[PDB]
Amino acid sequence: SIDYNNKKSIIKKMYIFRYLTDKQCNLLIEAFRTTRYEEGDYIIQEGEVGSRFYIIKNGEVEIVKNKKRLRTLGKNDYFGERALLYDEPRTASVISKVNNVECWFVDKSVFLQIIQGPMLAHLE
Repeated sequence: SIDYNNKKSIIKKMYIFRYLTDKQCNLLIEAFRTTRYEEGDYIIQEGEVGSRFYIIKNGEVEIVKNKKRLRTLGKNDYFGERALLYDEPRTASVISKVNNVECWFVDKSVFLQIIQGPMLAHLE
């Protein structure tokens, strides 16, 4: 309940999901799962092909390129959205800034199956 309503509230108001149907959105909310990181963990590694999208539940992360911090993201911020449409190398790294970081994430595998929904044929 609480975790569902939590990510529901965030997901539903996000720009990048504004075209989803309520049916799609519900599948999507249920598809997100929590993942935990400790201080200094690489959440995303620059140069790898991205396949996940992340929303910060607890904590902070930093976006890093060429060992330089580009910015800090905190609770309810999100990152990695291009991976949900494009198959391309990550342009930067994302590093867990503190212990006990928690993100909701979804893989493009799951997301695309959901976006595909309206293309699936009815019997009648």
